[PDB]
Amino acid sequence: GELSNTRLFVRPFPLDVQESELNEIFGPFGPMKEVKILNGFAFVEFEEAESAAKAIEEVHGKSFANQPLEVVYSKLPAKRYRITMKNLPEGCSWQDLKDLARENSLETTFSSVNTRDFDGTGALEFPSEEILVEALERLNNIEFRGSVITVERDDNPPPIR
Repeated sequence: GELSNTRLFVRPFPLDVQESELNEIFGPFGPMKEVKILNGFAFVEFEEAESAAKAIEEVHGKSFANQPLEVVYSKLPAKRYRITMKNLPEGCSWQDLKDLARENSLETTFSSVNTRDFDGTGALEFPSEEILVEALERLNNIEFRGSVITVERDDNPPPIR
C-alpha cells in the first residue's frame, strides 16, 4: 500500500482562503508537494510523510481568522467511543460534565459543550467502549435541573470519496 502518507485536510477558511496563507502557515514544516483550497474545505500534500505527520499535530489546534484551526490526515477510520448530549439547557461546561462523568464511574479523554447558543447540547468521549455504552445507557434519559437530558452516539466519518 502507498495511499495514506502525504495529505492533510484543513478546515474551511474565510474569504482569505488561498494558498498564500497555506504556504505562510504550512511553510515552516517541509516541501509541500501540493496544496488545495476550496470554499468549504482545504487540503495540503507534503512531499515528505514526516513533514505531513508533523504539520497535522502542529497546525491542528492553531488559530486563524479569529477562529480555531483544525487539520487531520486526509483519511477516514471506523467505530468510536464518543457520544453527544441533548436537552441539557445548563451551564455545566467541560469541567462540569467531566466531574460528574468521572464521579459517575465514567472516565473520559475528551469533552466539549455548546454555550454560544441555547441549544443545550454537549459531546463527550471515553478511552474505552465499555464506558461509552455504560455511560450512554446510564445517562440516556436523566432528570437534571428540572430538565431531561439524553445522550446519543453520533458517528460522522468523512465520505469515502
